[PDB]
This record gives sequence, C-alpha cells and structure tokens, in this order.
Amino acid sequence: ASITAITVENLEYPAVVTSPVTGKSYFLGGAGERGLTIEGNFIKFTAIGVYLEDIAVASLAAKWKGKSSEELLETLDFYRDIISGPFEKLIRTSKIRELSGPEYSRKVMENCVAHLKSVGTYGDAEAEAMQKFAEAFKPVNFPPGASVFYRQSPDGILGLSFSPDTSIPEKEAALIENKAVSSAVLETMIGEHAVSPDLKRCLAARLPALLNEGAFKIG
Repeated sequence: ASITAITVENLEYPAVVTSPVTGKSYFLGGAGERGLTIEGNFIKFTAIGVYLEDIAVASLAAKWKGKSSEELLETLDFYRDIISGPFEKLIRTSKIRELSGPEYSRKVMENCVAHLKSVGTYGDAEAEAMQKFAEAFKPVNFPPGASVFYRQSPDGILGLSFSPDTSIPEKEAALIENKAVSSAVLETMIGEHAVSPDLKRCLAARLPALLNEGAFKIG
C-alpha cells in the first residue's frame, strides 16, 4: 500500500482524497509542473495531479498486474485503460502564478478541440459542450494556490469545480454532459499525443505496486 503525497512548488498533493461531491475516494496517480517554454527561461504556472477512484486498481489489475514500470510506460493501451476505464478520474490543477479563467482555459481548450478533431468526434454537440466549458471559466480568477478540479465520470460527464485553495468544493460549477469531451481533458495529459510525459512516468512508477495488491482500500 505504498502511495505517497507529492509536492509541486509548495503545492501539496495528498496521497488520498475523498470527494464531498461523490463521496468516492481516490488515490494520487501522479503529479508534475506545467508552464511555457517561452523567453528562454522555463516559468512554472500550474501544478497538475491526477487521481484515480480506488476501484481503478481492481479494474486495471486483470490486464496489467505483474508488468514492470518500464513496460507500462511504453504501452499506449495501458493509458487508454486509465483514460477510459470504468471509474472516476479527478484532475487538480493548482496555480503557481496568477491567471484569469480565460487565460488558463485557453490552451486547455485548444488541446481538447484538437484531440476531438483528430479522432473525428467534434460535431455540434461537442462544440456546444466546449462552449459551456469556456463559459464556466470566464467569471473566475485564479490567484496562486487556487485550484480547478476536473471530475471525469465514466457515465460521460465532466464536472468542473473551482477552489481558492487545494480542497475540493462541495458543489460543482458546471456539468458538461458529453462523452467525447468528458475524457478529452485527461487525454491531453497522459494520452498518446500528450506533450509532457512526466505524468505518464508517475503513473507507470506508482501503479505496479498497487496492482500487485489486487485492489485499493483507503484506511
């Protein structure tokens, strides 16, 4: 049962969390830094952490038990099972430098629209969903330490939550009810065409120990 907390620029990601929204419990799959490769110096803007619902271990165990971290990292099918598995995923982006909602959401929505176009599932319903996605961010500003939570439900729903700190809000700001879009965000982070592989590495490193257990139980 060796899953640990991760800290990204003084922003702490606890090893386990329990949603006040769903009542489900999640474990930390990985965490890293994001920013811009601009002005010659790398400037950290956000931290990202990916949480998997506790039942994910039992679900992933069948196919991936006994595999090594090196092998998992090189296997696309592993991350597809994570992206599209029958369990909730919870992503937490924490700000290191202040960003408005539209400022932060710009690049995130670009990647999603790009992905949805790549795989040929960007129709009217998905464009509207991405519109509802944008609107959720417009009235919000993110000082340092403030967080956005993406709750990806396997039922094809994406819940957005904003917090002034790292704790999960009781209510969600919006519900994007679209299957293609619901998984789009996580795809841009650990999918095949994900630019930074730091989260892919983190997941590959942490899961094999859990998968040998056969299941994950908080407490």
